[PDB]
Amino acid sequence: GPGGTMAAEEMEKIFRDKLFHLHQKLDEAGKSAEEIAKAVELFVGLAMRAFDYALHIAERGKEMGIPTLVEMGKILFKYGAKLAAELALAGKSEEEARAAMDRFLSLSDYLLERLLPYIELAERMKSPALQELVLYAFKEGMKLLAELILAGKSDEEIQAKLDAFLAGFDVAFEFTLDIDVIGRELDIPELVEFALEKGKELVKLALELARAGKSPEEVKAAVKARGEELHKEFEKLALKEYFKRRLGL
Amino acid sequence: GPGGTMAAEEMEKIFRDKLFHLHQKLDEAGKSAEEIAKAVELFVGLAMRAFDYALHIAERGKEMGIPTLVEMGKILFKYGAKLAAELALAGKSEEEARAAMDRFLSLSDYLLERLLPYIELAERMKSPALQELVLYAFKEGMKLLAELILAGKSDEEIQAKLDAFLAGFDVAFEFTLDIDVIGRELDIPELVEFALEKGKELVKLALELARAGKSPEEVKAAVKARGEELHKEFEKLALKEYFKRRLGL
Ligand SMILES: [Zn+2]
Ligand SMILES: [Zn+2]
Ligand SMILES: [Zn+2]
Ligand SMILES: [Zn+2]
Repeated sequence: GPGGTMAAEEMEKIFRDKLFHLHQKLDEAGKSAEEIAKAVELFVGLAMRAFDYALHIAERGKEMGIPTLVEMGKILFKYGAKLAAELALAGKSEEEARAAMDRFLSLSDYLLERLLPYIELAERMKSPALQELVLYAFKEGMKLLAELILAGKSDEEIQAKLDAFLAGFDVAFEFTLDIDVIGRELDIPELVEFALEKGKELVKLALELARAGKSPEEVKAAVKARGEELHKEFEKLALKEYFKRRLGL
Repeated sequence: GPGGTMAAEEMEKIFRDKLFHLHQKLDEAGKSAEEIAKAVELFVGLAMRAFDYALHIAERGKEMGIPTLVEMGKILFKYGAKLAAELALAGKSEEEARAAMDRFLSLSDYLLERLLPYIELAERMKSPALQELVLYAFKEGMKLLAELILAGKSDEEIQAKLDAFLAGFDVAFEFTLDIDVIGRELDIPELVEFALEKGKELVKLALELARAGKSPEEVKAAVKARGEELHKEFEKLALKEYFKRRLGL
């Protein structure tokens, strides 16, 4: 639109894109005109609520000193619009779609509350890598939450899976922070890149374990083992880069 | 004249115009004074009945919340006055002209009852394009009905033709609604204009097929094929407009 916010324009673009591709999918599926109209109106109804909630999150982030909350609200709206598109495409009635959207928003708030301290710690140390890791973890959690809500699961199983995912993310965050501090102090960008990449890998492993139904302890143990292997790789890379710098290479 | 209502003034103007041009046509044809007088009185007698019928229909529409019924009553009066003018020009006696006017009024009521649910559905979705489509369909139906009544056809062939025309109009309405919903939700007026234009084209095709004497199934099939072609054209236009909007063009 002509007059809006820097975060509202991106969400409007996402909404238009999702609406266009939802119409494309409905046309491909070969539905009647009234069914297409019902699906479009249902999608607009759900996406309006998702837009309101994400805009509230982004505004709350803008009021305080956390630029990460704006990006995380954008991620939330993207995945809420995605969930709304699948809800409209599946032919769910209005009541079930509204209930599913409410549960999705509540569980996204749960993940928000659990992830805020990591954002504060990352922004205290001025580490872009840690902020990117938190963004990636939120994105993966949103993916898992949307898939679980689509599959029709209870609010307790989803919370347990989120708890296991956060248990894994704690270890991933510790690994990334440990590598990134020494990478920034020694002035070697390769170490920071390695930290970010291997932290993303650890977050992916934690999410995959959480989806499989493992308890938080199992996720913690497996992520710790993978982090130990990646730490050996980091030791090798750090030695190589340090001796590249030391010899003038 | 003075006073009256908003809808009766336009009907009075139509009546005066038709009377004036009927007198011009009678003078051009070179008829005797008594023949001109009898044609004029016959036309006035038929047009008064048409005026009363259309005024009722318009009043019934105004009492409810359907502005479309007023416009369709005006359309009915216009074509009833046209039929009366042709009947007076042909020199038919009062009995045959009165019977023909009666049959025309009954068949216009038949078409009105068949078209009412589409008006209700269009008003429920608040779609000006669908209301315009219904108005156009009623206008074409009145044209065909006047032509058939002038041609001297029974009250069975006319009903069969009307059913075929309505069978085509169902597909035309579905196509127009399908395009119009997505055009309105994405806020692209070109899509709504395309919907209206191609729905009018489909209605014209359905009327042409009904005039030729085809069964409703053949009309349905042909209108469906033409709608598929127009749907491919709509897909092209929608992609072009969406990429114009997305790129800021
Ligand atoms: Zn709000
Ligand atoms: Zn370390
Ligand atoms: Zn009367
Ligand atoms: Zn379509």
